[PDB]
Amino acid sequence: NNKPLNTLISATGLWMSRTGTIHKIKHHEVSRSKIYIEMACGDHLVVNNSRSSRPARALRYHKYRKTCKRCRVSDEDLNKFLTK
RNA sequence: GGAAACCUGAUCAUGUAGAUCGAAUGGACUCUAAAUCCGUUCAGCCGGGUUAGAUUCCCGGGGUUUCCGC
Ligand SMILES: [Zn+2]
Repeated sequence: NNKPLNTLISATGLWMSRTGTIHKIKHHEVSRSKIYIEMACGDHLVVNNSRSSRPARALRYHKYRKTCKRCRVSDEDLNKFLTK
């Protein structure tokens, strides 16, 4: 709740993209105001460590459109995302 | 010094999962090419409020533009 994006990812261990797709985070590291994230499916992204970004809002949702196939998100992980 | 408008890839929009463009990446296709297409990924400048719920509304900071100032 109004927390930086690194806190939300570090808590859930998951990510939700602009399309509502859930990915499992394999690695993430902070540097200055930036975050470098590697998903289990292989994607690499670099985002701002903001309290107001779309990913920060999306992690604060209790909805999702689909899960990443290659990330193999478990029903347990999905449940832990739905029940923050 | 003060006032108003806007906000960081671009343009626009916006209290109830923003959109279009652009870029990165994989694939299809192709001649291991071009063109074309598809999948995946990328946002709210910062800090507090209000709210069931905030990029959106309020206050403050910062930046830009414009206007009014000894
Ligand atoms: Zn994934």
